[PDB]
Amino acid sequence: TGYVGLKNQGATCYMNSLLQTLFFTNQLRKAVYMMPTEGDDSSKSVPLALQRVFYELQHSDKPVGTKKLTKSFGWETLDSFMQHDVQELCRVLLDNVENKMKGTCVEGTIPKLFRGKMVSYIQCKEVDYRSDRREDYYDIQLSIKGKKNIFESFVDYVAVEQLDGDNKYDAGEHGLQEAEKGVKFLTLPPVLHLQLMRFMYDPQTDQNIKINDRFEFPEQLPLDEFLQKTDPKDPANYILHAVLVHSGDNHGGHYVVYLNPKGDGKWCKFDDDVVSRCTKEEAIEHNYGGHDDDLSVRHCTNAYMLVYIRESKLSEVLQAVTDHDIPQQLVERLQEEKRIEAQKRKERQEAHLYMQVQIVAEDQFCGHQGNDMYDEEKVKYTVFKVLKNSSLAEFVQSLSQTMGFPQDQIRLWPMQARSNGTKRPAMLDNEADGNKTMIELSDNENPWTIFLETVDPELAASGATLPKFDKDHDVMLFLKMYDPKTRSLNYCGHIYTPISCKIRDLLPVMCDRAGFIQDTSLILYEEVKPNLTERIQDYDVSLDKALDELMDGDIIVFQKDDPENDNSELPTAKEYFRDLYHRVDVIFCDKTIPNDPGFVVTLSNRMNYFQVAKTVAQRLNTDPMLLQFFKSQGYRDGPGNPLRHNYEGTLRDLLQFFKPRQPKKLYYQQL
Repeated sequence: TGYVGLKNQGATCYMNSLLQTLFFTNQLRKAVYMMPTEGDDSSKSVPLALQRVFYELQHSDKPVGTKKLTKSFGWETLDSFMQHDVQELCRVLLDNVENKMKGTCVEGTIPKLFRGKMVSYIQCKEVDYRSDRREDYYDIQLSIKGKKNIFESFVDYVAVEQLDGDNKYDAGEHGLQEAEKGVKFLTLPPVLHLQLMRFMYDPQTDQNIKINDRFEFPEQLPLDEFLQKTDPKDPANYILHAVLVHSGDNHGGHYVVYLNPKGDGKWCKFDDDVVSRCTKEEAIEHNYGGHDDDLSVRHCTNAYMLVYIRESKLSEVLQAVTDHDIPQQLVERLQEEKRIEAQKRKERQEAHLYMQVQIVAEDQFCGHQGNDMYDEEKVKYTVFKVLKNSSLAEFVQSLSQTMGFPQDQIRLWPMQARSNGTKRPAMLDNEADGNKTMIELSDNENPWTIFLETVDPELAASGATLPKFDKDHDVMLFLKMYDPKTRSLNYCGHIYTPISCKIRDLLPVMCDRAGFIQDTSLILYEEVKPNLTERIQDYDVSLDKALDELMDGDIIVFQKDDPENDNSELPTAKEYFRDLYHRVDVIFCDKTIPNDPGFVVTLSNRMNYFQVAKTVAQRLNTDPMLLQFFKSQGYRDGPGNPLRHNYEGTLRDLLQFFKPRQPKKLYYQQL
């Protein structure tokens, strides 16, 4: 189209429609370029922000962005726009530029184009005391309700008011005299910003409604019959320039603008990033209004602001803007702003197409007391920066030197989370998926966690190569030894074993692992998932029969079969996993106390309101009845509605809002 558009409106609203209107106000644009803002802030200067947008709108072929602009004047809030409107934003920018041009060569450019002279008068009936109050104006507000065209609404604006019915002019010494209060014009500015009162408020309630009445406006607007005195050789004939339009309603809509940029009759629809040619009827007669289907919504389209230019001052306002009209100080600065921005994006494109893989060693598995191999928050990984679509062989090659281990004495066991929420080491061969990308091997997982099996250096130096693993008939299992006396879990490494191998044949290995005698009576459990720890019934059966759904990364927890186990808190390993599942440290902070540190209490997830309150009251040396707990929401972090004392559910239900990653915390208060 030649003219470039502005990037998509994101509750920007009318700002774009207004920017284009000001941008194609050529005489204004030239003054914008001639502003000393080479020493201002790069992200807090409104005039430079405009100079950026105007420059891009003139040279760029890509949809011009307005990020920088919204940050410069605190309207970056996603709702702080309908609080104001076009006439206000236009006053914000222009009075910010006018303020920033006082002293420059283009001093007072804004009043020359937009400012006109207006006189409000008050003439008494009996006495002859007038009130010639003279004011300037940049924007003219017009009435819509009951109006058919501009010619009517303009008369309504200059209509003579009467003051009767207990409403009388406070003359002072003459008391309350009945007078008039109409408005008259002295001069009409070259550029007329006429906002239309279509968003009148609705009392009551609430609070603003849009008037879709059919209001007309001409392409040629003679206004020489509205001044105090006519002016020959300079009639007030105005030509339509900009038509700002809205589709929808007050509480939600879409903004576009029909512009006549060189004022030649060639109109263009500036719908955001899509600039297109359009007819004159499509820009004028189609924007009068009339349709009022609340159901239909978009589209019920009509204009809310118009811009006219004086026919005599038409050639000067829409003056040709050459590229030489922009100071090199301004140019070179914006060029470097983008050179830094373009370089940054290149880095961010490299922030993409990259995945980091976390390597965990088996030394982390040692000493773990929770479920599974390791505690997610306590584990220390070895992170690597990997190409997203790098081959599997390239990763292994890079891992060999960075770890100081041979490329043959290591095996990579990927960590895949199972269906029942247990992240266990999966299997993946080196030569099988060698020519495959990492992002498809991880299956769109980033970051990716992989367990690294390394040969024990105590044997490697002596001479020991890492054994071969047959994916078809071999399975890798992990072992854990439980000591009831200490009530703790002791890690016993892992072992490769045939699938057809009986549990019985694996028993001498377990005894030697934990430092026991051969033919020692043991009790074996399978750690399936937390709080589930099924016991192996028969020992003289294969691995495929004993463990349900036999896979690589399965855990077998064993313990010494001894009558002394009964003489302890946690006899079996199954009971141990029940505590770890039921026990939970709850933080109880007082509601009335600001920033209360609180106190932790060890409870069970199967405690009802009674058992919970009884324990907390015991912790606080008081009667439970004097405690009022509150239903919580972790994310909102604020105590919701108070908790009744006849609550049937348990503590588990009250903590469903809290992720396991977060410390549980309930709120209370004293009665």
